Amino acid sequence: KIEEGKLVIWINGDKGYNGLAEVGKKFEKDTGIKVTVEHPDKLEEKFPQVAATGDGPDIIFWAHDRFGGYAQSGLLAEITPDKAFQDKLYPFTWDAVRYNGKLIAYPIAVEALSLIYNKDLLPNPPKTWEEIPALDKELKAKGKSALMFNLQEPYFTWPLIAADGGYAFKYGDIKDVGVDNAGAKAGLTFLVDLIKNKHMNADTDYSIAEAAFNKGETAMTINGPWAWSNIDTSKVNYGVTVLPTFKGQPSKPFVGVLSAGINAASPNKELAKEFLENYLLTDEGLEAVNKDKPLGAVALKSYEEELAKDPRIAATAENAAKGEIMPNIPQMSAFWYAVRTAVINAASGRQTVDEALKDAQTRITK
Ligand SMILES: OC[C@H]1O[C@H](O[C@H]2[C@H](O)[C@@H](O)[C@@H](O)O[C@@H]2CO)[C@H](O)[C@@H](O)[C@@H]1O
Ligand SMILES: [Zn+2]
Repeated sequence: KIEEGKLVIWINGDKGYNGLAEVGKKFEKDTGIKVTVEHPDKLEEKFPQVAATGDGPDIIFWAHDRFGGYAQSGLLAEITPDKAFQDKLYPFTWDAVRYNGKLIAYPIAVEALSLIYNKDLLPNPPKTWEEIPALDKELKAKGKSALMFNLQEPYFTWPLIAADGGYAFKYGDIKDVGVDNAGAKAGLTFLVDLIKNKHMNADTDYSIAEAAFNKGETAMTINGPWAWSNIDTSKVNYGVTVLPTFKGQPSKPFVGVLSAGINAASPNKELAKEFLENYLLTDEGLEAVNKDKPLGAVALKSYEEELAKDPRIAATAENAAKGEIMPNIPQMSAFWYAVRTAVINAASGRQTVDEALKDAQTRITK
């Protein structure tokens, strides 16, 4: 079971878990309460597994879309922030972590994907998806490829799929699923054509794409704020801008609010509330993590009005506006699992675009 008199936190491997472990150090120095940060694999799936038996971390971090499912399963404790405290964050951030009338988590940062490009290789990144193939051809003269990004996680391909009309649950309505409509078919087909014509490889994942771009072999990649620090290290002269358009329509990334929830079975809920409100959700707490791995547009009114002036952050916000905040309903997990399978199947050749999205639609509704 969950150890008392201590705090165990789970945050994803691509986040600043050191910047966090640091915030924990202060907490410990100030309370004698040790704080352990971990980033297990598939934690979004492992958490509900162990929390269901009363185990798991005291605090779990993840985009808000997975929390509705957790709250539904009674795995999250209700959080008690002062009306004053919840006045420090934007009303839209709180709505993200609100399920059936209850606030089930603490909003941390707003995440949206952006087009990241190499300024030296491409002083002027493309505005449309359509011109990328030609650009890839011309970049051969420099021994480079045009674009590389994670094709294994639907989160990354969804912006293109939803550009021409694809959608999950229309503004949260589970009876309205659009993963297999015309827009979705157009988007995915473009991606598969890019692969068939050798402009991209279906096997490209997060690691390969990040190395390819950071090692300066590819002129562009698609990723969130957490990827910037590593690029900074690479010394690549990069820029962050708006995602390309498809069929004239802007890419629509699914926007996620990194959030921290408290395990319903935790005997340390008091220590967790303290840590999160007075040690993390401050202007300095977020900074400590932001410096490790950028968070993006934070939920904290005070800090976001500070940032947002950052070019990269402003671009993040721009893309977020053209996209959509993610549902938080329990059904989101089935949606992702279905689209994940469909994108990999269509991209690998296992299935045609039509068959892939059809099956995805079925996995979701039937
Ligand atoms: O790909 C499906 C996946 O998308 C989102 O996960 C994001 C996460 O929100 C980001 O913070 C970052 O870590 O990249 C992840 C993609 O690998 C959804 O939040 C998640 O539920 C979904 O399974
Ligand atoms: Zn071509």
